[PDB]
This record gives sequence, structure tokens and C-alpha cells, in this order.
Amino acid sequence: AVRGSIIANMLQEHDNPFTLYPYDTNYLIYTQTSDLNKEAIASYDWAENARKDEVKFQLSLAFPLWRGILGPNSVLGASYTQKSWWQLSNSEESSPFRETNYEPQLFLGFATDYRFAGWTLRDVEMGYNHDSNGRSDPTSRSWARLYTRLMAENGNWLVEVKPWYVVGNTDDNPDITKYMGYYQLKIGYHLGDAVLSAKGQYNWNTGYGGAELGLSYPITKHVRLYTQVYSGYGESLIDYNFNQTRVGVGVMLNDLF
Ligand SMILES: CCCCCCCCO[C@@H]1O[C@H](CO)[C@@H](O)[C@H](O)[C@H]1O
Ligand SMILES: CCCCCCCCO[C@@H]1O[C@H](CO)[C@@H](O)[C@H](O)[C@H]1O
Ligand SMILES: CCCCCCCCO[C@@H]1O[C@H](CO)[C@@H](O)[C@H](O)[C@H]1O
Ligand SMILES: CCCCCCCCO[C@@H]1O[C@H](CO)[C@@H](O)[C@H](O)[C@H]1O
Ligand SMILES: CCCCCCCCO[C@@H]1O[C@H](CO)[C@@H](O)[C@H](O)[C@H]1O
Repeated sequence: AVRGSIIANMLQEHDNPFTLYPYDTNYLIYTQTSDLNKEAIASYDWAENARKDEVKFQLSLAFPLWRGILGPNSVLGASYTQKSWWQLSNSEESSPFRETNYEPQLFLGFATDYRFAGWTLRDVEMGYNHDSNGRSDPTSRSWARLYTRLMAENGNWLVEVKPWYVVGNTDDNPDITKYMGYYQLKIGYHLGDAVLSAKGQYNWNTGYGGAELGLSYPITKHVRLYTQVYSGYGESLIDYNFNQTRVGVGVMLNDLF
């Protein structure tokens, strides 16, 4: 059961306060994109010398703020997630960071046990999300969402849906919905210790969207070899309206399950 189940995991108490909880996946991979969006970041010095090969990484942690707030198997929690695109090899430019996306959340989560013809709905999570790239104009992007996260498992499968509703200011990128849509779908499949996964969003009206396929395998007890292939719009905020295909290879700690 407790395999990829975020909320139930947060409920399990740690003896050491400095032992964190994983929310999303944690990885650092060496990537190569098909197109490096220069239009958007043109304001930057290095902009011209921008290379199509960046070190991409994602950090993702959850913090239980208050267990049992709404009954047993409930938690008022927070998570922090950060994706970074880093022109590491771009030595002529002093290895700049092209983009970072800071994504903190505040939610009410529940660990559950509903049945769906084989499936079990394990997580039901409802919260506020903020995602900005901490840039001063013009390369500044930001948007906010009220969201619901639902995860269910059934054998080697995991399915998580995340519908959302936009709230707050969207001026840095008013039309962001046109590229992101109204929800995120995520599928994981366990083939032994190999984990195949897919994560995506798609605005069924505008035809815009994006996908991310992944495959990982344990290098050791805690670290995995991870291969990623992103294609489409919205890889990062600064490229939300930019299309691209990105293949990368690197290491991972936790996968979706
Ligand atoms: C975990 C391994 C990755 C190590 C990366 C080194 C830490 C550098 O840190 C990065 O510096 C950038 C420079 O402004 C910031 O934009 C990023 O937000 C920050 O993560
Ligand atoms: C929409 C609000 C999400 C539901 C979360 C509230 C947590 C309740 O918890 C649920 O209670 C059910 C009893 O009816 C049990 O059958 C489920 O296994 C249990 O997870
Ligand atoms: C299901 C409830 C989840 C608790 C979410 C924490 C929400 C606190 O988040 C708040 O949401 C407001 C939206 O009404 C925004 O205006 C505030 O800026 C934001 O801080
Ligand atoms: C638990 C099942 C819910 C899955 C979430 C999918 C809902 C996203 O559905 C979207 O809702 C929008 C709002 O009206 C519509 O404009 C879009 O056409 C529709 O795709
Ligand atoms: C989101 C990740 C993409 C999922 C595609 C993986 C398809 C899994 O495919 C499954 O493989 C099993 C073992 O070979 C078979 O027994 C099942 O019949 C088959 O559905």
C-alpha cells in the first residue's frame, strides 16, 4: 500500500525532525533540449551564448504542520517543489541559471481507502499552490491555483489526477491556461523495480499541452538511474508558451512510487 502514497507517508512520524518527507520526485539529470527559447530570456547578458544543454533538477519535500487536524489520517501540510534549468556547461558565461521555478503549497490532506474495481484511492488532497520564477520583469512569470490531488493504485499501476482553478494575479502570463489547461494527469507503472511514468497537462480546447515520460531503476537502496523525455509546452514557467523536446539522463532519489 504505502507506496507513492504521500499523505499516509507524512502521517508516519519521524524520530529525527531533520528527516524530511518527499512530496514529488527528487532528481538531477543532464539534459539536452531541441530548442532553447532565447526570445523570452533575451534580456539576459548570456542570452546569446545560451546552450541547448542544461543540468535540470527537481527538489520536492513535504512538511506536516498539524496531523489529525480534521480527524485521523488527516493532515494540514505544506510542500516545497523547485525545478531548475542550469547552464552548467556554459563556461564562457560563468555557468548561469536560466530559470528556477519555486512552487510552495499549503494543503489539507487525507489518507484514504476507497475501492474502485481493484483500485484503491489512497490520497485526497486539497490546497493552495503558488508557482513563480522569482524574476524581475520582463522575464517574470507567476500564477496561483486552488487544486485537488487524487491518487489511486491498483497492482503495478498508479494514477493521480490534479484538477485546479486559477486564482490571484496572472499578469506576468495572462494566457497561461491556454498552454497549461485545467488539470494534470500522472501515471506510474511498476515493472519490478523499474518504474515507468507519465506526467502531463493538455488544454482540450486550445490544443496546447505537454508530456513527460520517465523510466527509472535502482542504482542502490536510495538512488536510481533516471531517464526523462519531455515534449511540448510548459516545461518551465519562462517557456510556458514555448514548445520543445527535452531528453535528459541522471540520478533520482524517490520516484512516484
Ligand atoms: C542539489 C545539487 C544542485 C546544486 C546547485 C547549487 C546551488 C545553486 O543554487 C541555485 O542558484 C541559482 C542562482 O541564482 C538560483 O537561481 C537557484 O534558485 C538556486 O537553486
Ligand atoms: C472530499 C473529502 C475527502 C474525503 C476525506 C475525508 C476522510 C474520510 O475518510 C474516509 O472515510 C470513509 C468512510 O465513509 C472510509 O471508507 C475511507 O476509507 C476513509 O478514507
Ligand atoms: C481545501 C483548503 C486548503 C487550504 C488551503 C490554504 C489556502 C490559504 O491560501 C490562501 O488562499 C486564498 C484563496 O481564497 C488566497 O487569496 C490567499 O492569498 C492564499 O494565501
Ligand atoms: C475526478 C475527475 C476529475 C478530473 C478533472 C478533469 C476536469 C478538467 O476538465 C476541464 O474543465 C474545464 C472547466 O469547465 C473545461 O473548460 C475544460 O474543457 C475541461 O477539459
Ligand atoms: C505511464 C507509463 C506508461 C504505461 C505503459 C506500460 C504498459 C504496461 O502494460 C502492461 O504490461 C504487463 C506486463 O508486461 C502486462 O501483463 C499487462 O497486460 C499490460 O497492460
